[PDB]
Amino acid sequence: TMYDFEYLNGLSYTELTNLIKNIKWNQINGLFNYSTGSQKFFGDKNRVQAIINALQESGRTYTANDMKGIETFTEVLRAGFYLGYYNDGLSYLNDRNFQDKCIPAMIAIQKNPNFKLGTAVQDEVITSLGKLIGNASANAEVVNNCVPVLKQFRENLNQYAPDYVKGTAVNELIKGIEFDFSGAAYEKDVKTMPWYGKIDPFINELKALGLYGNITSATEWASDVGIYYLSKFGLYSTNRNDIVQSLEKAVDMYKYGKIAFVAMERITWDYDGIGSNGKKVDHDKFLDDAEKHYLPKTYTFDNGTFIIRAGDKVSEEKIKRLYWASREVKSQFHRVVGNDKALEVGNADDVLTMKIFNSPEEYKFNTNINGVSTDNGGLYIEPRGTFYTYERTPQQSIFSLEELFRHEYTHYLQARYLVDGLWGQGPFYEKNRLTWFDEGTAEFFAGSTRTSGVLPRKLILGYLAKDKVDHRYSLKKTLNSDSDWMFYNYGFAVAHYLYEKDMPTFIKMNKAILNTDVKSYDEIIKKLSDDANKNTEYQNHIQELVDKYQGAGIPLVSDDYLKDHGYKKASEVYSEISKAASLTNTSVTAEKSQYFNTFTLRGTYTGETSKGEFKDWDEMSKKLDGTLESLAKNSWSGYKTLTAYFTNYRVTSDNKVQYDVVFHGVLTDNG
Ligand SMILES: [Zn+2]
Repeated sequence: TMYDFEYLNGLSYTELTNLIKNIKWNQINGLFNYSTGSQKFFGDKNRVQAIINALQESGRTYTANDMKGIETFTEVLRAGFYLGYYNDGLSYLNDRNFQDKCIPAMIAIQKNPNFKLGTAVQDEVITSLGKLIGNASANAEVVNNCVPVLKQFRENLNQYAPDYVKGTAVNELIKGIEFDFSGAAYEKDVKTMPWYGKIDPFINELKALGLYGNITSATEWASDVGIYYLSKFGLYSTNRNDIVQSLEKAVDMYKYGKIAFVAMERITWDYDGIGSNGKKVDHDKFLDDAEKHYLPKTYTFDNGTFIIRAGDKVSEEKIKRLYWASREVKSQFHRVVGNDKALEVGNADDVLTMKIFNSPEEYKFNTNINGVSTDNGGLYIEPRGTFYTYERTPQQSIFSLEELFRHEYTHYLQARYLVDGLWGQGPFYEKNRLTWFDEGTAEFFAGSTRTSGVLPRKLILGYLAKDKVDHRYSLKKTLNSDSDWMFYNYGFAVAHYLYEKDMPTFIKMNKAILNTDVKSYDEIIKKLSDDANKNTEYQNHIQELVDKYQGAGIPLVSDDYLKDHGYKKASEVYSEISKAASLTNTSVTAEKSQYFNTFTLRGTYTGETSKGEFKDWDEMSKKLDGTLESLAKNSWSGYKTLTAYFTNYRVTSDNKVQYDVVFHGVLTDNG
């Protein structure tokens, strides 16, 4: 049955308390709602005093099987103070002096032999006590009587901590006592409190729990709680340095684990950053030492402009592969975008740092060290010109380290060579514009190859294999985002669609973004979205992409890249390349890397009379890719390392096609 609130007002306290004793809390209508009916109930100081006295007698008697309705009693009194906080009508409940009337009721539960945690009743009894203290008030004597529970919980930690019920019980108990105390001395001097200096046994009880040391995956949080609340309750111990010393030991115990960071946060936030010795601890040096631990190895490429700081367990082979993959993705990008001059002088992206943790587990600490999101596969922060990720097994993620490195590398390129101004800030963000584009063209460009342009990724086509009816975004629906997870895959679908079926629009888009021509880009999104035929054209493309899944591949860096190629005179490679790609006025720079040397060769290609920018682009591609493939037929193994692109399209006074052409490959001739 359900009991109403207007009813209870018309009862004796004797019948009311025995009624509350039998019922569960949820049966009462609008118990936390403020009404004209709930006012009269809590308005009677005698009514609530009865409920407390009933709780005190109920606390003196309760057993392992019999609740004695303590759960219900607590929640009712809790509802009172809740309403007494938000409403001027029940202001006497808000007063701390009246809340002290609950203390003998709490003590009754504590002095009862059934105060230990064991049965489902005893577990939720401690739960309801802690939840009450938060809303009511406690004193030193109430606090110190919790010690038999925390000692018991610590003594059988390995069994209890993994249990939700037993765990939550102890947590809520401490969480609640801290809650009351922290509000009780809100801006008052913490030494003026009646508990200050007497809480030693409870404060020392948190030490033992927090400094348990021999912890496992299932019990870390419990010791974590211990340390966090040791700091927060350590503000009520006369010996200040005793507490800080204990926190410092917690750092040293689990050095570079979760609790270590918590303990350090506790010293800087609660104790001003002054250690037990009396001098300021170096928070920055700790974070720096923490990073060096997880990222011990360093790999440097392109004259120290491409640095990978990686975990001790990520293969050198992978490092090398990731370097070469960046070159594959880069060249495709500059081809499509038609620019390779970085947009701004002396930015942080002048040197790209890539930090790769050993595992998702080890990746989580990145948030503590570098203060960036970790609820992701990877993350590029443009103002730092740094992007973070982790090595992964196939079972941890469907995307490999190279694949995600490639998606992220695209963002580096986008921010550097395409979108003028900082990433996320600028005209192209004042309104929602490039959300589909940034993620879309990223997944797309991650499909870069050496000689085949950009190719679909099997796993992305994998995603597209799902119910056709709705779900499949409209062209207009992709162009305009707040939506669901599939946005990256249909955003890609738009990018590939344009790349394969309508390159002019795709080039015009990129040029607009490059020239920061907001009115142009918007006109393009307009024409695409207002066109029903263009959507039908797009809807068909998705089907072709789905159809390609069977014989699709995952474009990755070839093993040929890793082969020891052998010496070839540097002059020979340049001449042979210059001749092959028909380049005039050529320069070349060389650059030292960790495992090898490399050359970037620039030049001007000038062909025959133009067929129009977009036919020209299409031909140039076929031309240049062919030059890369034919060069690879030469007996020098190092020709398979070549990547090439073309930028800055124009035509001469005689309509002859003109591009700037760039070549990049391995160099085995020294100096
Ligand atoms: Zn992305």
